[PDB]
Amino acid sequence: SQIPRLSAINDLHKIWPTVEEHGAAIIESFLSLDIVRRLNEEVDPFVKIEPIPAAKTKDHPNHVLSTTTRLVNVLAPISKAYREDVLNSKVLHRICSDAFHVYGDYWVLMGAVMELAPSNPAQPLHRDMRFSHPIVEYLKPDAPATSINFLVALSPFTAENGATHVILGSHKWQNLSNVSMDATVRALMNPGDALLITDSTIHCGGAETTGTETRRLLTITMGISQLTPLESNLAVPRPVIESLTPLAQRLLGWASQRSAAPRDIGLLTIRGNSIEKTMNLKAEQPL
Ligand SMILES: CN1C(=O)c2ccccc2NC(=O)/C1=C/c1ccc(C(F)(F)F)cc1
Ligand SMILES: [Fe+3]
Repeated sequence: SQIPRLSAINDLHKIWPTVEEHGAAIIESFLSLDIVRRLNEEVDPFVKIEPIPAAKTKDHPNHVLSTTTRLVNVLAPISKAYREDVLNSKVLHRICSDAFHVYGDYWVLMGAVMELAPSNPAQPLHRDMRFSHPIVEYLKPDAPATSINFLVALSPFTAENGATHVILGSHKWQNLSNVSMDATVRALMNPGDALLITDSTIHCGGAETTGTETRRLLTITMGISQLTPLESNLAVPRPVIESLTPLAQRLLGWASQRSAAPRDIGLLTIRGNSIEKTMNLKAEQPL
């Protein structure tokens, strides 16, 4: 039983409902080839200069990812295609709003570009958020998902190069006795395609068996504004922040946030007013 494939043009309303039911879905043409081209162009350097996840020069090292992994967050100042294009995506926001309406506003927990080197071993099956948000394990089982992950293929995802393994229906599992690699299906995709999984879906990156292929992805974690992001955008230049849209500014934490409570008092407010009003932050300016 393979992962459902969907359209970013025709079947838009069916995407969240699918993930909801299966835990995963592939969105073909999630990003256009032109956008994926510029994204790669722009992040290429940073991917090569990034050190090991657990580098010694880091005060917040990551001991979970492997040495063959390279990750780059805080992509707003690096890429114009991310901050203008991806962040304002109508396919993304439709899915996000459909998924997180019960809770309210959402934002970006992380937007990272990940490049796996050749001979990169498979990861162990895991659920996201368990190394940053321990509170996600104390949620009831029927609680609607608090975060969803968009893994966008920046290059081909194949069986030889390590295409993601997913266990379907695993987001509705409490008992992890059936966790095994045999129960998984693959996510084959071309550049621009996106696998969409929730925070409770058991998945993993596969093994790179060729020795020559480099696999790259753009991973965007979206979550409710009630949870703290993994990455901070506090040091992003104001000129860059002021060149964004309001929606892009609020996704990055440069805005106040609301919740779905009927008489919501807000998040990140300053004596009744917004972050944006208080600092008189403009939008859509040039850089
Ligand atoms: C700790 N971790 C991340 O670092 C991470 C990396 C990129 C984007 C989101 C993200 N948040 C997570 O939940 C996460 C899961 C996770 C990653 C790798 C392995 C490995 F071990 F397998 F490698 C296991 C578990
Ligand atoms: Fe993961």
